[PDB]
Order: sequence, then structure tokens, then C-alpha cells
Amino acid sequence: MKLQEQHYHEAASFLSSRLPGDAKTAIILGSGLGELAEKIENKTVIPYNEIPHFAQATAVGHKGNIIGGILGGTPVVAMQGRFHYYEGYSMDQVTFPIRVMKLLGIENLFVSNAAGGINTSFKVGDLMIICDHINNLPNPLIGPNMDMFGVRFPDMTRAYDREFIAKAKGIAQELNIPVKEGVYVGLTGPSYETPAEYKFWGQVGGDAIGMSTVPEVIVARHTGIRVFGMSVITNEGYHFADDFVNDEQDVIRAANAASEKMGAIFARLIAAV
Amino acid sequence: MKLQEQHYHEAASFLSSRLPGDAKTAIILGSGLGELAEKIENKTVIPYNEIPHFAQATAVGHKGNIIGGILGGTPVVAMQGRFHYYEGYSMDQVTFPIRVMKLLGIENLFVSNAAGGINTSFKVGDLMIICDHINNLPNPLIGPNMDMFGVRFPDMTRAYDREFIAKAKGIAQELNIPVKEGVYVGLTGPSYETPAEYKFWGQVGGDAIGMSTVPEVIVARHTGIRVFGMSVITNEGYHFADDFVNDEQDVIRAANAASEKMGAIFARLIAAV
Amino acid sequence: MKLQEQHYHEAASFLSSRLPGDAKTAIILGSGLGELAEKIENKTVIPYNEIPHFAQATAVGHKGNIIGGILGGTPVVAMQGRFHYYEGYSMDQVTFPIRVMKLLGIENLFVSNAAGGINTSFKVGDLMIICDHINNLPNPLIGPNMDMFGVRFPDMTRAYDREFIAKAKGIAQELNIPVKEGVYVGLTGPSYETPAEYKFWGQVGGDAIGMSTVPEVIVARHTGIRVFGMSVITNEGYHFADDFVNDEQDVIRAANAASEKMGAIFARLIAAV
Ligand SMILES: Nc1ncnc2[nH]cnc12
Ligand SMILES: Nc1ncnc2[nH]cnc12
Ligand SMILES: Nc1ncnc2[nH]cnc12
Repeated sequence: MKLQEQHYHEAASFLSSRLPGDAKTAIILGSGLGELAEKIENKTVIPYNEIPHFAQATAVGHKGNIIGGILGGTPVVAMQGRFHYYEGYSMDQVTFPIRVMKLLGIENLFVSNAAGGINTSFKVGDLMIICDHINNLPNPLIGPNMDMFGVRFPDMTRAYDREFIAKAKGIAQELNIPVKEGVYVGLTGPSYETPAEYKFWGQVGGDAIGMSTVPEVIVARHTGIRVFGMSVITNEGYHFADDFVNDEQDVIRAANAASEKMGAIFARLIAAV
Repeated sequence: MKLQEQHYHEAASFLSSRLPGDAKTAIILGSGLGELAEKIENKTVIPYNEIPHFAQATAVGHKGNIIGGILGGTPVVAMQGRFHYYEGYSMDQVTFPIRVMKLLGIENLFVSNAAGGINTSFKVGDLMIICDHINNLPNPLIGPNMDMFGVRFPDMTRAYDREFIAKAKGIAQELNIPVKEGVYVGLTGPSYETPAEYKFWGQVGGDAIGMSTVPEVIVARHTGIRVFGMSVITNEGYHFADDFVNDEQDVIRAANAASEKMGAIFARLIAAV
Repeated sequence: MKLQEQHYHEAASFLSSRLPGDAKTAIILGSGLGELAEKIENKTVIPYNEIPHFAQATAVGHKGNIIGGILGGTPVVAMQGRFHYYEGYSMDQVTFPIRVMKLLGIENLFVSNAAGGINTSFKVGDLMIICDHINNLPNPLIGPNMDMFGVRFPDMTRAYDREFIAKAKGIAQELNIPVKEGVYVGLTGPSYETPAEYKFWGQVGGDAIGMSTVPEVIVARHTGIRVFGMSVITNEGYHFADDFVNDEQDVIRAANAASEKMGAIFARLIAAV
């Protein structure tokens, strides 16, 4: 009850005394995307293992650092690597960083991920602006409500900020970067989906599928952080070849290759919001 | 397992020592609806925190009392307020009162709740007779079966008693209270749905969405209790205005507003079952 | 992370001392299909209670024996009965034997089950080759990956081996046994589905529904085990009579009736792999 609040405060104290403290935007760097850290200038690198009550990062392609610094001439806090429910963690553990971000004075959260394309018009390499999601992981707010952070029953009507989507599209046009928009479906994993599951999710309004994001987005919105999301389509959950197989490394490679274009958007978006 | 039997009997023994005992019908008053307890004459009020093994009603707009008395000239046991999975309770705790009712001799259970309308003909203020449900919460029966209560694989072909539905429609017709009929979809919450979730659930057959009712209905049916169920449509999960937000007090005020019409149907229905 | 490896090794070592160790194919016999054990000759029966770390079979119609011997002229190992999530076992518990089978040198898993039909052409007593599934149970791979068995993110594009399906098809034709083909939807249970739920899964591409099998397959696929799946349709989740109920004993009856034909396919199939 009082112990939980105190844990947030302890993690936030620790970061505050190591970070500048002027950043209003945090960025979550997903599976193929951790090397966008290279674009952050004047880096203060804080390993998750050093931070009170942060989980200890086990997913492949997830380094596990808080990075303080400058992106698009703008103070930033990045999560290099993110936690996932498939790792064994509770939702409380997965989303812990988002509430620590609130305590640091973060107002905007940009979130990226590697996602499977289930809209048959999305192809490997495409960047998708997340316009909405479907949650199929346990809701992260289950349990007693942390009133310090928000209301018992938060609105999810526009989880993905309309102004941010508008500005990101404007920016993509400026930069000659094509973007898609659509609905991200959040599933636990960690196995990739069967064709039947892919077809199911596409049939009910899914455009892309992955294993993160939604929980942190629900927790962000619960505490009034404005959210922008961007998937990299790293594989196509349709048109299967007779001997096709999804692969951890092919997803990471495909995200790696789209990192520079997504990074460019994030760099100008951070200065725009 | 006899430990759990011990628990049920202790709660039943306690309640039976305070209640008249002649009630054959129990009612559950949901978010709208604690006001219906004013319509019960000769009340005997039993705080949940006095009853052995009863969980505590932490949900806002849920008082947490058993209330025996007379409704429409008929003996009743009411649950003024209820338990929800989003609270952090186990399904066992959420549904414990249902099994206690059984041991008290309750044969019928009228469930009411607040619900979002997902079919576009369902408007704020509408009363919707639940004629079926789709479960998206953990099933309350996972675990060793409690043989004292029911079979291992209970049937759920007509969970919402047809006879009670037919009577209610008649009673509605007599009282000139227009009623809708449709499928209730139960999610965990506690965050309201996204438009993509609302749309998904409407696509597959849902008419209204709530965070309750399904677990209790399953357990009631597991133990042969006949179920009538009605939602108040408190908000419309479709045709979203650009700045629309879902809200807890908005739902409660909508439920309150509709209370009386629901109350009138329940009082005549209890008298005719 | 290190303790669990040992548990798998203790179980396999216990089984390896009692079995002759040349079986390459294992078979799971589900509800009402335990009788198929009669086909197996030179049986060595090893009750689950004896094997280190095996859970207890608690589902009616599930004896809980590992049986070694000869079926179809071929060494086999059979799980006579299986575990289910609805029993309250963790997915680690439910799927533990599959990993134990891998350590025994099992290369091929033949999974059977009883299932409700949601395809309207699928009638009581029909045999349905599973060509894909939709998982609606907790993913059994959640938590730290066991690297000694498989990769963090294993592929489920062809969970049900295509050559095994072709062979089953040809065999069924030879034996003059009508077969069906379709997508099995895995649900937790234990309560049977509502008409609304049967309709949902039907709409989204499910052909049959049950409470098993999907965890074992994910777990088998994770460790490279080639899988063949067959359902017996033991009920029709459609066109419900006014007074129809599902019934555990009815389901067991139907599977019984269909044992002989499933076993005749299994016996030919095991010798053809
Ligand atoms: N197809 C897919 N489904 C779920 N998560 C993923 N992460 C990368 N590709 C994915
Ligand atoms: N739209 C909605 N979703 C879930 N629970 C509710 N309770 C009232 N309205 C609701
Ligand atoms: N209709 C049904 N639903 C779930 N599991 C089953 N097993 C056999 N019939 C079933």
C-alpha cells in the first residue's frame, strides 16, 4: 500500500540525481531499435540493473539502459530495451518504468516496437503509426488502484494522441519517409502466431501484431502521459511460403534496417511536441 | 479442499443466523444501482467486512452489504455492491458470495450491471436483458472442482433462464418500459475499451460490455441457480466525438438515472419467479 | 533456471529405466480415448503418480499412465490421459511430459482430444484432422526460456506437420474412414461454451473447440517435435435444441464410439512416419 508508492519514489530519486531533469519526452526503443541510442547526444547511460526496483531485462536485442541526453536538439530520456510479459514479469514489473517516468516529469511517451504485419498491404520495412490498439495481454491496472498515478477506470478513447499523429505525418511528408497507419494488437507471445491467429486478428481489425506496448500505453494513459507509437513491420503474417519460418534474428535485422528512418521521425517529433 | 467447504459453510452459517431464511431469490446491485436497496422493506443490513471470508468491496460506487428484506412482497437477499476481478481478487473471492447464496437456499439470482453499448441501437439509458454472454475474464471454475457445488464441466447453453426473460419482457410491456435484449461481453477492465476493442467485440456478436457478471453467472449455473440478468447502458462505445472521454461518475449517474425503471422490473419479476 | 533442467532429467531418467527406449513417436490419448491403450501390445504401464514431478491426472476419463509398447507394429509411448489448465495446474505442469518425451528421444507427437464442433458440417462422431489452432489459453512458454529445449520465440507457421496430414489423409482413404479437416480452438474451460462463444469462434475461423492440446503443441513445436493432431467431434456447438445440454459423460460416450476408427488411423500413421 505505502510500500509500493515508496518503490516508485526510490527509483525516481535515483534517476533524478543522475539525469539532467529537463526532459519532458521519453522514448521506448524496441527490438530492432536499441541502436537509436547512437543518435542521442551527451548520453548519461544508467543500466536497469543499477536502478531500484527495475526488472533485469532478458529479451534478446534488449540492452536494458536508461539513457539521458539530447535528441533533435531536445532533452530526452530513453528506455534502451523494454520489459515484456512473456519474460515472466508481472504487469506491475513490466510497466514500472512508466510510472517512474511520470515522477521524473515526463509528459510525452514515444514508443516503438517490432510488429508482424497482418494488413496484407504492409510489407517488411514499413513504418506504421499506431492509431489504436487491441489488448490481449492481462490488463496492467488489475489490482488496487494507485491513486497517486490516476483514476480507477481510465478512458482509452484516444490512447494515441491525435496531435502527435498529425505532427508525425506532417514530419514524415517533410522527410520523404512513407508511413502507414493502423491498429496494433498486443499478444503475450512468446511463440509467434499461427496462420489461424494471424487471420483472426486481421479479421477483427488488427493491422500489426506484437508482444509489448499496450501495457505501457495503458499505464501511460492512466497517468496522463501523451502517447505516440510506431511499429516497424518486421515480417508478414500472411502469404506464407511452404517453408517460411519467423525468426528472432530476421525480426531484429529488419528493425535494424528501419531504425534510421524511424529515428529521423522521432528526432523531429521530439522537438515539435 | 474441505478447507474451502469449511469456508463456505462458515459464511453461510453466519448469514443464516442474521437472515430470515425464506428468500429464494438473490439480487446483485451493480454500479448504477445501490439505490435499489432503498426499495427493500424491513431491511437487515450485513456489512461484507463482518461476514467470514467475504472480500471487501473496493470499487467506487459499490457499498458492500448483504441486505435481506422484502422486495415486491417477496423475500430477498441482495448484494449491495459486488466484487470485480479488476480489484485484484481471485475468481474464487469474486464469486464466493454466489456459493454462499446457494447454501442459504437461493434458487434464483438477478444480476444487474452497468455496461457500455457496442451495438449502435443501444443508447445511454437503455435497459438490456442479458440473453447470453461471452466470457473474456478468467473462468471462475479453473482449479479442482468443488463437487459439493456442481459438476466439473457445467453446461452453459442457456445460462440466462428463458422463462425469466419471457416474464421480464412481459413485465416491461406492462410497465411500458422499453427494453433491449442482447449479448453481454465481460472483460477484466479496469481501463475502458479502445474504439478498436469496442469494434472488435461488436463485430463478433456483443451488444454491451462490462467488467463483471460473467464470473458470477458461470458459478451460479455451475450450482444450478437460475439466472436473470439486465444491463443499464451507461455510455456508448461507438460514434466517438473527437473529445469524448469515458468516465466513472458519468457511468454511475447514468445507472442511477435508469435505476427506478430497473427497480420496477425487478420487484415485479421477483414476485413472479 | 538451473533447478528445472534437473527436474526434466529426473523424470526422463526414471522413465528411461522402465521403457526400452526405441520409441520415436508418442501419443496423447484424451477424453474417452484412454481405451485406445488396448491397441498397444507388450505394455509397460507407469502410473503418473510414480514419475518424478508429473502432476496428478484429475480429469474424469483421464487415468494418468505412461504406457510403453508396440502399436502399429511400432514402438510407441502413450500418455493415457492428459493434464489440463482447467485443473489448476500451471502450464509448466500441464506441458512437463512433452519436454520429458523430448529427453526420451521422441521426435513425433500424435495428439488426440475430444472437441465441440463449431463448423456446421462437422457432426457428432466425426474425426477432424487439426491443420491449425487458435490459442486462447495462457501461452505455456511465458517466463524464462529453457534454452536446453528451444529458442525464445519459436515459429508456429506450420505447427501441424504437413506430411503427417497428407499421410493421415491417404490412410483414412484406404481404411474408408471419412475425415474432416480444420482449426482447433483451445479454450481454458472447464464450463462448456455459451452459444454466443461458439458463434464467435466459428465466425473467426475456428472449426472445433476444446480445453487442451494447444499448450502441448506449442511446447512440442518449441523443441522440434513434429506434431499430428486429431479431434473427435463429441458434440455440436450449434443449432441448439431448446433443452439441450452438454454433458461430460455424453462427450466421453461419443469419443468412445469413435476410438476404434481413430486408433485404426493412428496405428497406420505411426508405422508410416
Ligand atoms: N509476427 C509477430 N507477432 C508477434 N510479435 C512479433 N514481434 C516481431 N514479429 C512479431
Ligand atoms: N464501456 C464500458 N466498458 C467496460 N465496462 C463498463 N462499465 C460501464 N461502461 C463500460
Ligand atoms: N463444446 C466443447 N467445448 C469445449 N471443450 C469440449 N470438449 C468436448 N466438447 C467440448
